[PDB]
Amino acid sequence: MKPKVVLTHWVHPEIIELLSASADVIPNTTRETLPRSEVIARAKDADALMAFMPDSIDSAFLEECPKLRVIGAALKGYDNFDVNACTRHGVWLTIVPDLLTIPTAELTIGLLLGLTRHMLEGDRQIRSGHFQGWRPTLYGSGLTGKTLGIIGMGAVGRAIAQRLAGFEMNLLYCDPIPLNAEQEKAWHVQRVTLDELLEKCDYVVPMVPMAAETLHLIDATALAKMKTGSYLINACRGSVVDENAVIAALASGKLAGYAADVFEMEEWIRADRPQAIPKALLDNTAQTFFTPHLGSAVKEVRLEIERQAAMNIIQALAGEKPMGAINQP
Amino acid sequence: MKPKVVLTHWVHPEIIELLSASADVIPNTTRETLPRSEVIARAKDADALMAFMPDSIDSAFLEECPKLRVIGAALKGYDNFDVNACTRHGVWLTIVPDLLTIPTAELTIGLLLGLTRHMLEGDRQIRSGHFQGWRPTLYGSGLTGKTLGIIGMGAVGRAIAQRLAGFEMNLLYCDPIPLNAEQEKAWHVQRVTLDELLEKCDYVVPMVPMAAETLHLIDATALAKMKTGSYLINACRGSVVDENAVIAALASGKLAGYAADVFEMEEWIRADRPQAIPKALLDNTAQTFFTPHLGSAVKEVRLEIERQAAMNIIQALAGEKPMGAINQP
Repeated sequence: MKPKVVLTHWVHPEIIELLSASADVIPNTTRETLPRSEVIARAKDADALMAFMPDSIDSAFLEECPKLRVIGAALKGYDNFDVNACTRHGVWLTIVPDLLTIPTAELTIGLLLGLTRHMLEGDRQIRSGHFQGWRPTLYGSGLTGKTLGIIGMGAVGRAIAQRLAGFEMNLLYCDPIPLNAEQEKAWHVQRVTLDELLEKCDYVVPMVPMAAETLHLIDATALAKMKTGSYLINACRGSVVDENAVIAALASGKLAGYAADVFEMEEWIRADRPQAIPKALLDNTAQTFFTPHLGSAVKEVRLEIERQAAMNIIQALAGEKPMGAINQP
Repeated sequence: MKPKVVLTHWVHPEIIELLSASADVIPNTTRETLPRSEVIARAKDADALMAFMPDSIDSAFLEECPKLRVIGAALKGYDNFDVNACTRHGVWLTIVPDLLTIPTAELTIGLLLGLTRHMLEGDRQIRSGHFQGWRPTLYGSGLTGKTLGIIGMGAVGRAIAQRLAGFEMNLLYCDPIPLNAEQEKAWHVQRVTLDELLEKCDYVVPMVPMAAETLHLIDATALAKMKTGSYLINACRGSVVDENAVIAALASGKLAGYAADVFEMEEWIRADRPQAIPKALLDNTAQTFFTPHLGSAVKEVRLEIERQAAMNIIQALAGEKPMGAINQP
């Protein structure tokens, strides 16, 4: 008699028990992404679905699941959902706002420090067993007195600026919408154009929203404008950086380093899409620092994201209007 | 011509050029520490020596260098030098000011972020070639809302608190001498006793000033007072942490992780000293993050340390009292 809820990815045990009171839960007991054909097979008979980044909810999917009443996305964005198809199928579509902002900002700063201070090579030198004390090796670039530019001053850009404000750097940003005077003073951040940003910075951090004019914002033309010996940190999205232009800039000496949490191969919304991370990047351990999309990979934050998606599902199944709904079926 | 200067370790080419105007320079072209016998072979007819952390200047060394007039240490301390033997042999011994504060504070925060966000294991997964997109793995621990305590509040601890002030944490500290009230308010850092710090902190950062080093400040008793699942970050000095006690606390689950830039095996002035970093720490890549004494490994600080040591040698060779002298020959 109970409705069934399918969760496409692993969630904390507490979240399953929370949903259990009002629904029969079909969980993913592994840490892997199930093939789409297996997700659809489990959801065919489901009244609710918790969706994650690798899910692509199109009309084809909805047509296979005629009982669906709510998709609770454990996500802030909904680029992978055909919203109006959900509406036409009578399916609530809900999202979770804002929770990824701060952990993404903290990770971006972690990537900056790990890359500029050669910390990965440093750890490999320790694990080798040959550490016998200080050596004149792995001299990096410090933060204080340097110029860092944030391209895009949305929620994550503001979180980064607030955190770097204590580091005695020269902080620049560009955005079509300026911060107010109170914010610029509190964080000591100076508005410039994008061309000025690229001209002046030792460190360039893109954090722009998704748009057509965002594709390869950092291309060969942009890298040519940047300071020789600068560093680029990308925890925004794979499509904002031309990874092949980065490879060329690392080889020529234009870039001293590239760090990334995100990769072009992730974009399943694109046709000119690579299938792996370029080998020239994977091989270049001296100049790169990578993480596998860990921007929100904080246990406490993931639990609260799953909790919000679960509450949205419970609310919708109870005939309420879900707190994170973006449509109205 | 004319006086000869031996540099025991590699220095930036501009330092070579600076010394060359008044001296014939015998550089270490490698990033390795020379064996003692080779240093003596170079210095036997040198007028000046630039010394670094791995050097050890005793009476026996000086007896083999009858022309030596000055040893310029590229170091803020002089533990490794028999100062009175220098004096007796007519040799100036000079040091440089402490310039390590800010890059050590920056590295400590990099260690904290790298450790808590599983960034090394993340990089290993990217380089494995098997990344296929976001997955519910490598969930770490966040900063915002958590409690971090700095044990000791000297120059480096103040630098850390200033930088963490923007991270929306609960910052605690303990020190026999309080910060002034404007700093406690500006950084939102609260003074507690050591026992209260250990009890309340998710993150513990020993950073005692030079005047207050305690052997094994963090030992089995301290770790038993800490929160289960806490993290410990040591960029202060090898001797302040009982590494065998840390190994046991990682094994029991008391500590979720340990990161360090310094190691007990470095203490060449203590007698109960080990020769290698313990194997159980080196093997534990899941729960540790290590760097090979990189606290001040930033080009700008290394360059300034070398410059001041060279200027001291230049002054002493010209018959002046060098600015960084610690003795009177």
